[PDB]
Parts: sequence; C-alpha cells; structure tokens
Amino acid sequence: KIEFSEFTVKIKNKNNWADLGDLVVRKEEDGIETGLNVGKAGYTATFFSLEESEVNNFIKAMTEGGSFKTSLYYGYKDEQSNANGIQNKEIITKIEKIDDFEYITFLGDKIKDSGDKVVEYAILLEDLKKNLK
Repeated sequence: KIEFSEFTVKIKNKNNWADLGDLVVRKEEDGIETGLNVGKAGYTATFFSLEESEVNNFIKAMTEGGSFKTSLYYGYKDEQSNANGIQNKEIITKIEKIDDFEYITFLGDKIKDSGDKVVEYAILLEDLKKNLK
C-alpha cells in the first residue's frame, strides 16, 4: 500500500552539476506522474509517467538504485524527446556521492543535435527516501 499523494523535490542536471528546478511527483489512479517546474512559473510540463505495474520498481530504484519502465518520457528542453515524447523508456538509477551527499542519479534522453551525448539528472537520496512510502 502506497501512502504518498504528491511531493516536490529539487532536481539537478549536468552543465558540472547545476540546479535545474523542482520535480513534482504525484500518485495517480494508475501509476505515477512526474512534472518539471523550471524558473519563475517559467517552464511547467510532464517529465515522465509510469503505469501501476512499475510503481514498486520506481520506489526501489528511487530509494536504493535500480531500474523502471516509463510509459512516456519527455525530459527537459535540451532532449530530443521533449517535443514528441518517447514511449517505454527504461530509467536506470545509481546512488552517487556529490560533495559528501548521496544522490539518486539517472540518464535522460539524447541531446537534440549531439552525437549520442545524454543528459544526466540528480535528486537528493534523503528527499526521496522520506517521501516514497
């Protein structure tokens, strides 16, 4: 039984690690929807969504490291997937230390006009651990 409803965590990206914005995580009837808020208002859109059957994988991946399948992935402005989405994309997470602090890190999609150069995201592990229940 999932207890969470909606929460917000700060999200970082690669330039060096830099602050990007807020990631809103919502528990829907079927699965989870994540939204990205960048700047002030500013940019506000779906980041990725996943089905009910992938909720347990998502919770384990976002608190321990692992993988989960999204039903739809958009990412941010610099990704190829932003305009039209990518279906069934697998997200692989790792726990990495950034300035003596543990983060959940994952790769996004390819950058718009770059030779398989991919975006990387980071979220504070403690922020996810305390919210995902």
